[PDB]
Amino acid sequence: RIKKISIEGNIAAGKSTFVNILKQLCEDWEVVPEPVARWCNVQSNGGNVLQMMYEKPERWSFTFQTYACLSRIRAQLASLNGKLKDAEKPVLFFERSVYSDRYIFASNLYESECMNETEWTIYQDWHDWMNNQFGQSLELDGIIYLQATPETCLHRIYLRGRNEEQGIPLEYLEKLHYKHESWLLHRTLKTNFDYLQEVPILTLDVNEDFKDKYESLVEKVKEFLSTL
Amino acid sequence: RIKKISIEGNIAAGKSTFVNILKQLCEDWEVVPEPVARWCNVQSNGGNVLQMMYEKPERWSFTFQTYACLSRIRAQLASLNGKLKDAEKPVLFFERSVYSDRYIFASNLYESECMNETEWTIYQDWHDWMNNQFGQSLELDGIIYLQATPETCLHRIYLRGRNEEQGIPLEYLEKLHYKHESWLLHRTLKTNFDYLQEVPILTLDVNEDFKDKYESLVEKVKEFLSTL
Ligand SMILES: O=c1ccn([C@@H]2O[C@H](COP(=O)(O)OP(=O)(O)O)[C@@H](O)[C@H]2O)c(=O)[nH]1
Ligand SMILES: O=c1ccn([C@@H]2O[C@H](COP(=O)(O)OP(=O)(O)O)[C@@H](O)[C@H]2O)c(=O)[nH]1
Ligand SMILES: Nc1ncnc2c1ncn2[C@H]1C[C@H](O)[C@@H](COP(=O)(O)O)O1
Ligand SMILES: Nc1ncnc2c1ncn2[C@H]1C[C@H](O)[C@@H](COP(=O)(O)O)O1
Ligand SMILES: [Mg+2]
Ligand SMILES: [Mg+2]
Repeated sequence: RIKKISIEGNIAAGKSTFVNILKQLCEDWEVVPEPVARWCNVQSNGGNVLQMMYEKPERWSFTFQTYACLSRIRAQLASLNGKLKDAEKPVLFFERSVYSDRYIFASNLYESECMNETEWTIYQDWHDWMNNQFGQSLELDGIIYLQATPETCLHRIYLRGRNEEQGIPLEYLEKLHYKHESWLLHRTLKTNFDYLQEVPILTLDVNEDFKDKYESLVEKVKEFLSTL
Repeated sequence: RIKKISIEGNIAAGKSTFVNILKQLCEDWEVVPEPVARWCNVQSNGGNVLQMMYEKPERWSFTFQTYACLSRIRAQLASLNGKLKDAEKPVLFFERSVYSDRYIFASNLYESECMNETEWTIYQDWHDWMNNQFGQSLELDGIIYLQATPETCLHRIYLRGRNEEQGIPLEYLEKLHYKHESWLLHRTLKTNFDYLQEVPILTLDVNEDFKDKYESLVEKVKEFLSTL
């Protein structure tokens, strides 16, 4: 029914900022923000599991990573039943997908030895079965990679200001950067979701500053969306 | 269209042993064993998360408890599509239910301070949403409580021999015992699944030794099943 485009990018790269500009350029375009809000206040003041991961990764990576992906699957499946389901030409933009959760972050945490074998095995096993029960619904129809130097991201991470991610070193932002390049740019990163190989991928260089000048980016999106 | 009976009990109380006797008393009765096998070898050589929980509970309780319940939901939903779905009067016996996972074990681990607030909150939140997406399918039609002194269980735990659970002290078996008594016997334990209040519950005293003498128990089950 509804066309589901995913907005991939690094940390503080600028998805939200970007999609918010898109969101108000048509009432047939609804966004599904990353449930970061709830990751910072686990509830049904509760605990801030995002911070726990940052403070002691070798201990909370699993928990966080699991919770983070679930919360997303829900949030997205949820939006699929919004009043958007009625309009003529609907488009639902996702702030990051279950794919980048597992293949970019979880994956990298594992490689960073922050998830023992068992944790990574369980994580994958779960992640697989998860997208096999609600897969159909969330399959993407396109992906928009907001590319940006890990330097820029490190900078924007500071401009944003979330106190949890203020300790993030460039090394980290870098490792995640390559993970994106490898998957969405060079397409050398293999997943376990065959259909992802035949998915359109628009790559925009958001290193500049689209707060003001963004006319360009926008046109390339209308462009890209037509071809779907 | 299949009647789902749950066989509740303590550790090494005798569900398996018992249900195996039931299993071969009619070809319209299929069992769904606890996926313990896989808990002892994640991705079937891997890791043994059951043991991890026992060695360092304050660290692996969450992971284990989460995995254990998921693995069950799958295992059970899976069996609901077996060739049993065809026979005339079908009955599917579950070795423990998602209810006892959360309300007996997870719950007790939390109270034993083996799950910090955050872990317990996330665990519940997840568990709730889980039985709200696949609830319908797994609702029980009856429960059979195999009652037995924590002493007997401690003994049978030794007869069985799983090296992971050889360190279990009576105190533990005891705590879990009361949790069962409170829920299935005195019914004073409140859950978050309204329908469980109106569920038939047969209680059998398996403290003796049904390996041989079990004619009795069996009749009480045929009896109980008729009333459903
Ligand atoms: O051209 C730009 C684009 C973004 N930002 C900053 O990017 C931050 C938001 O980063 P964001 O949360 O959008 O990263 P995301 O959550 O989308 O991945 C905002 O505070 C903006 O100040 C900026 O200063 N100039
Ligand atoms: O009357 C009995 C019933 C059972 N068992 C022992 O119980 C063990 C199995 O315990 P079980 O695995 O059935 O506990 P469950 O997994 O059903 O909760 C077997 O090795 C039997 O030797 C026994 O000795 N006498
Ligand atoms: N999948 C996953 N695993 C681990 N940590 C994550 C994940 N997604 C987001 N985050 C965390 C890490 C960053 O501090 C922040 C980025 O939010 P963002 O909107 O992406 O800039 O949230
Ligand atoms: N829900 C749950 N939480 C934690 N540990 C569990 C759970 N279920 C089984 N087990 C473990 C604990 C015992 O050593 C054994 C009991 O298997 P059994 O067939 O139950 O006698 O398996
Ligand atoms: Mg955001
Ligand atoms: Mg058993």
